[PDB]
Amino acid sequence: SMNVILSIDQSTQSTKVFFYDEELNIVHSNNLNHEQKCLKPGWYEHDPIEIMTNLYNLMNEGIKVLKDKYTSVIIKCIGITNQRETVIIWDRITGKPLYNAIVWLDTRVEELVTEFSAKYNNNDIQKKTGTYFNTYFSAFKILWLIQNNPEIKQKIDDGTAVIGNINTWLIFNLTKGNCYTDVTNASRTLLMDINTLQWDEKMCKIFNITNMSVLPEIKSNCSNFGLVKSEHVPDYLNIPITGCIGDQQSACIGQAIFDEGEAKCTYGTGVFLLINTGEKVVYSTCGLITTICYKFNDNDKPKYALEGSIGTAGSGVSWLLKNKLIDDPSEASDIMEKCENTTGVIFVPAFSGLYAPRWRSDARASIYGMTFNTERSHIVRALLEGIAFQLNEIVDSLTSDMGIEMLHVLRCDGGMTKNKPFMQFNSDIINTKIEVSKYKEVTSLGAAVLAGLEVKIWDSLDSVKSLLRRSDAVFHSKMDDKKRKKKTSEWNKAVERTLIQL
Amino acid sequence: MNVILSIDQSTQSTKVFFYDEELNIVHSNNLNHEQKCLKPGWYEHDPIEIMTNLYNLMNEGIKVLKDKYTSVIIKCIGITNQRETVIIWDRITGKPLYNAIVWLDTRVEELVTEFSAKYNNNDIQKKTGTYFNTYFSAFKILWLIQNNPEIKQKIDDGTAVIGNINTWLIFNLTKGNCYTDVTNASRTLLMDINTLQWDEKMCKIFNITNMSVLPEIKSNCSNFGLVKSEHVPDYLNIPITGCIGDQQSACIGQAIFDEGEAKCTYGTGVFLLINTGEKVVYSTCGLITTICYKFNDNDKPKYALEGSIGTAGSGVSWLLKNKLIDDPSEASDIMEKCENTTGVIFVPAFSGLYAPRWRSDARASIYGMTFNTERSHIVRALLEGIAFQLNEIVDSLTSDMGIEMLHVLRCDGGMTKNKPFMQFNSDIINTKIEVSKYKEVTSLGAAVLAGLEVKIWDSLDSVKSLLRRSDAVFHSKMDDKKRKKKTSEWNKAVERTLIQL
Repeated sequence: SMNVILSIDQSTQSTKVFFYDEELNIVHSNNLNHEQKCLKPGWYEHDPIEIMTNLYNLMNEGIKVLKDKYTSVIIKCIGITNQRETVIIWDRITGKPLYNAIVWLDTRVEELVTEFSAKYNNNDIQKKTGTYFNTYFSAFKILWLIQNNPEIKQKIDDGTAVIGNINTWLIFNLTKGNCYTDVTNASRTLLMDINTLQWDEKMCKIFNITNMSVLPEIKSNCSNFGLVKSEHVPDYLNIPITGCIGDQQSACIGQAIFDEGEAKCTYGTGVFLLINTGEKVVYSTCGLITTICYKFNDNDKPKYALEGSIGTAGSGVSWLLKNKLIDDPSEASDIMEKCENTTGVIFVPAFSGLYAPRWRSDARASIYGMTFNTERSHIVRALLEGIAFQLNEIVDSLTSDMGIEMLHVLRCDGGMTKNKPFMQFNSDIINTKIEVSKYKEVTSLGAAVLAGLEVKIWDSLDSVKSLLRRSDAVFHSKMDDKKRKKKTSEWNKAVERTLIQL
Repeated sequence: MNVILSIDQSTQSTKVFFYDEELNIVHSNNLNHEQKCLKPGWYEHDPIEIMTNLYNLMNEGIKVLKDKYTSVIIKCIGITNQRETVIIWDRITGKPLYNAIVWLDTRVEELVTEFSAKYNNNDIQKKTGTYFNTYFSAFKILWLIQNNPEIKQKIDDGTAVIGNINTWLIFNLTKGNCYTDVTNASRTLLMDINTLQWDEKMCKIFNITNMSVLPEIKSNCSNFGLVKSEHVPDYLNIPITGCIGDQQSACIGQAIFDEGEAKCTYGTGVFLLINTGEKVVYSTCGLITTICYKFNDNDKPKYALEGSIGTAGSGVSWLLKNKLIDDPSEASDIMEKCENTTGVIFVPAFSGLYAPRWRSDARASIYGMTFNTERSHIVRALLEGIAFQLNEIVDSLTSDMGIEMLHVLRCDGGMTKNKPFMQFNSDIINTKIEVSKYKEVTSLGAAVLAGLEVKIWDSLDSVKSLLRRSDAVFHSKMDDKKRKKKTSEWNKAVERTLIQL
């Protein structure tokens, strides 16, 4: 008889389910991809019903498998984590989406952001929310929906719509109607006051959200999110949803970066570096976003973070695969062993613009330096190198904002962290010691932690921390400052070529 | 069955055509050879592979004809070839001292920069018809001299032969004749464009200390020798009677004989030539002054201005190698199905930019991609890039010729069958395009030269009617505002590619 924690990670490219035992070993896991719809230049959508169907199927297969291995199974609780910013507006009473999800990676609102940015003081927006206007957060997507679909406008006005991130969507469906979010996801909307942790009336007005009742209640990360009641997942009847957090913040909890100054970097569909700033709100002057790291309980002061976001990483590799430049993602290590340099090819991976720290939504993905000798392999390597170069820019902003000369370690996680030549190149270019987590799925691990803590599986966070801090690999820089400066100059000139106004 | 053998030793393959005396193709076949691109900038061919392929093609074709006809007589052989590509070999043994270094090779970029600084570039243009560049033979010869002491020593002692592909073919087929023709000699950077002789000052600049290693320059219709190679026994004592570089051959095959007439061939590269009559025209807009043809020794040559584009078919081949297209065949459907490029621009500068900008520092670059971009958009961008480059050349040509517009551009090549591609071309270059009826006008040109030399026909005037036949005309369907926009978008991309940072 087996107690387990279900951790759902509804990620950008796929939905993942993880069943953890109470020693935080994975006893079953699986995933299903869902369509990445890119209809037009800059558009990026998901089908919200496809996501739910995939979720239900994965939950049902998982309990079946477990009930096959074990004598009885007890699901103690459910934690939810998710791709952030992605937004769905749906009908409250029926649950019917009024439009597809518009994903974080969508950039159709470039024109709107240019328009609004000229009308508002960017420092005032940043003080309120933690960010300048951008194409990335939910708010301009919501605005676009309201401007382009009068049904949406009408139903926000009359309070018959719900505006939600993916976490809100999942909980609403599982619970048959609860409307909740958590402070980490709310901080990704451009609608929350970053200091007070409440929906901000002024921001709502800017974005034409005329009836704030359509917004879900903002909860702490460990909370009573409700009981599963969906008839699609009958074995899960009355199992409580007890933790909820945005994916990249989830990875902070899974990496145990709980002390001020500790930093992690997750390599996934995008790459996301967060540093814990303790209870102090730190506002960047270098292109980083101020966000909520976590707030476990209602009476806790939140821990804050500075975040550097990169949009093209795994999403780039996926693009390469679709367009036949790579036969399979698994090859990327072998490609980097065999292909020792790119023969000066540079790939500025800007398919959805540049995010942190330059924030140029007018950037597009660009390849430079090719000759007849250039092969697929070199193009693939150059895209991977471009991840590292972008991360280096982020690290430079972070050290400036933090008033430090270096990070002592960067804790890293993700599939790509198993690719030794890639991680070595990252360590070389960012000039930072990198410690790779033992767990790669640290996102799902953080959600299982929060859910378990909420139902007292363990007494305290302190009983799980030594477990969490485990590492299996370390990288140090092996690259000369001469060589590094030369490579970073090459990158910098290719970014200039990509950005110059002509 | 009396036939003319026309050999087209092209960049990517070797083709043989047997023509009857009415210029009908009775048999043809081809074989590819390796495009060796070992390092960035490097582009080589195996000279022995080319010869082996040609002998197999010749032997198979005469087997086919003698299976089909009761008696076969090969009246004569014409040779045409990829230009600029150079091979240095031992005179006695015929052994190559190094691979062919192809016209597309750009390893000499640093030397060209050095020499362009040291010498007066207008003087080089006045002498030879071109500025220093990575394209013509001479820098490649100089690189071999500087990097291979055996080549240096065999030039100095007069035991090597320095030859373009025509010279190489004729040397092997004849067991030793060392000949070139006027058109190929003009592609070396070593010939005086006015006197049509090897220039001692040029040879000095390129460290060619002994001019005896260079072949005799002949007219295009000439006695190039009799076939003697034991590898092609059935061809024993058949005369080789025409020889011309490929792009010039396409001039003959398109009947571009009058002053101001122009053609454009689409192949591995794209090459526009305009006949300037007996006048030598020096460009101020990046075009090269070349010889169009000189049939007999007595004739004043006909000159041309030429705009050369490196990445065309060579670009398609790269796309194919890198899995961005599954077969070349698909370009048309790609362009039908793909009505625009998602705003993507591909500056196809794998070996730098050739005419009219002549920037050896340029590299192939792709701009404007989003997650919506697909292979097909990138393919179509490369193809659009051909047309944008052609437009720049047409602009240079109308300036140099002192005209407002070309009346018509006669086009040939496999790409010219692709209606959406040709229509894009005609839109962007804003020039009427007339497509030749004949698909291998390069080989036709050599067949005409070879057969004229052995007097198969009364005159060139008898064959001209057949040569002029066209089957399609394109005119621009694009409005000036949309043309100006697109050309502005290309120009900004090129500027991004070229800005010195």
